[PDB]
Amino acid sequence: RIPLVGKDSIESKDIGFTLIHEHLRGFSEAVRQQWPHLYNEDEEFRNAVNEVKRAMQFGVKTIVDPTVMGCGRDIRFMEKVVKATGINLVAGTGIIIFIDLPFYFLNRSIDEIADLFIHDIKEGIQGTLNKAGFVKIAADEPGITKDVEKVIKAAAIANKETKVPIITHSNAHNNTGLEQQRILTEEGVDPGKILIGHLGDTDNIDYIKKIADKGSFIGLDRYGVDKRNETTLRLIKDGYSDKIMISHDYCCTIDWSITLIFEDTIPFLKRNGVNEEVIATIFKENPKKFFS
Amino acid sequence: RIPLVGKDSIESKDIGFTLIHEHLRGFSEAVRQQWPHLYNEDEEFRNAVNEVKRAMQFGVKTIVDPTVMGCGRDIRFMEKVVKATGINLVAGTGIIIFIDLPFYFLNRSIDEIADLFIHDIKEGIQGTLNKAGFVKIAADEPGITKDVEKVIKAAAIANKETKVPIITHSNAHNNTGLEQQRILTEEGVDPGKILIGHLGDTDNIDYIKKIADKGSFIGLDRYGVDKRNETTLRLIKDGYSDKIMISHDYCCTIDWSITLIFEDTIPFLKRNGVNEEVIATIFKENPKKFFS
Ligand SMILES: [Co+2]
Ligand SMILES: [Co+2]
Ligand SMILES: [Fe+3]
Ligand SMILES: [Fe+3]
Repeated sequence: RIPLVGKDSIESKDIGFTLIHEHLRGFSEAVRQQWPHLYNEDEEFRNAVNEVKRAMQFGVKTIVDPTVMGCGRDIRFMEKVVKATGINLVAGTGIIIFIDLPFYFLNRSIDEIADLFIHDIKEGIQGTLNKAGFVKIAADEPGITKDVEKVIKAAAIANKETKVPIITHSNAHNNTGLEQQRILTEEGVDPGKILIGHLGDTDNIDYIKKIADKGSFIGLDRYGVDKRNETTLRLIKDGYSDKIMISHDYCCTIDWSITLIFEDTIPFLKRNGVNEEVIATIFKENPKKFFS
Repeated sequence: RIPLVGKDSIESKDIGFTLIHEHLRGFSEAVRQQWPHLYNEDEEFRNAVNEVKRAMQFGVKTIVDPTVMGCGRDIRFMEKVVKATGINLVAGTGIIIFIDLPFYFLNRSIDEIADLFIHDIKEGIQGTLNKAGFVKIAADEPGITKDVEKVIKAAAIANKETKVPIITHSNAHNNTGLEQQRILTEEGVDPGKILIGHLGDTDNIDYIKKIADKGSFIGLDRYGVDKRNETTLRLIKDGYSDKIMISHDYCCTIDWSITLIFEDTIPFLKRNGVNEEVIATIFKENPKKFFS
């Protein structure tokens, strides 16, 4: 019941070891359209294929790629990467903005925004039959602006209609993650269908625990570390493994490796007493629940 | 010495009757990339061809199209319109933003922004040999923000290196047009190489005259009218014809006709005592000077 790029859909129970937040490529759509001389698609493709192959060599079965509007989602690029690797790849829909929406959205309703996400979930992405399996939204240093709130409310409509989960970008040093969770739950989204991202950027463990205690997954998803690993280990030590999702990604708005989790983070956890049942919770059971 | 889409360049003295600010098409790059189902390129092409043909039937020889980053500039679409009509079309470079730049520009210098404009002027647009003949920039209700100022300063660098003129979008109800003119002239741009646009939206004639008196062209370029025609006529009556540029465009950020000037504005002017020497000043001599 999870759509996959270039493949038939799969049951959530079969997702296996999952990297929940990794971008194959990211760019600003208007800059790439206007100044293509700044970009090399062939290098981007080779890098993405190599990274996915490296992840598969460490046992990754599924990658969730939350590149959406604002970060250059390209479903045809994603399909080429799948053809070259055989990875299960989950694409999403959504909008990443920090202040205002593009000019297109002037005088358009929240429902019209939600209809875009629902189109991608139910019909397909960018004129293909590859469907979106989650909604991605953001807020950062400017906080919850008028347009940021519109996108959050549209994500809630899409989740209520289609049941796909919601992944967020937040700024770990303000309350944007807590606000995203509150607005979405007030609109009727199940808290366990939300992943509040980019929380590994803060050592304020009480803030992180507050979000998890309210029922949502917490994205310790900036790996690339000790303070992050310390915070991660402390959160694990304190019993929060069933809310933790771990990734590297580095933010797609930035126009390190996808296996640094295997070379740095997981070893560090293991040598500090984290057993293999916790690793399986974080990388298999938590994504299965999120997508269930 | 003016580059033309799909043609050899022309001397500025041969530009003839010119429409200084008309968009063949406009859209938000990220929305079109992400949701192509919202758009019909074949309808857009038919509309653009018909509009250009209608303009040519009224004697227009050259159209300046200030669609740039933020409004969906597409040099290959423009070339198809030229092939279908034979119009002289001047394309530009630049960036239209009201608050912040796309994520690409985080931690990038003004010089790097200017290098993009200079690339389009000296090398070509979007991988073609069609070159940009002017720079287009904007500011609106948020005023001169940090990123808006960066783009203005980059435009000044591009003009100083290449001598192409600068067209602006401004908000007629604040001082953004006056501020654009001041910042550009402080950076060494000749005032007569600047067109401050969207001033037809205000009846504050003293503000408009202040900009013209400082040496820049004033864009009475929102046609589509009486109050605009009244303001235009009053400005003509007061001796400002040699600073007036007239167009319709309607702003490209809006994702009426290009001949409404011939069906409404020019007739109205003529029947109110405006002779044919003024019409020639506004539509032939002023563009020739601007591009000289
Ligand atoms: Co992010
Ligand atoms: Co405008
Ligand atoms: Fe990300
Ligand atoms: Fe315009």
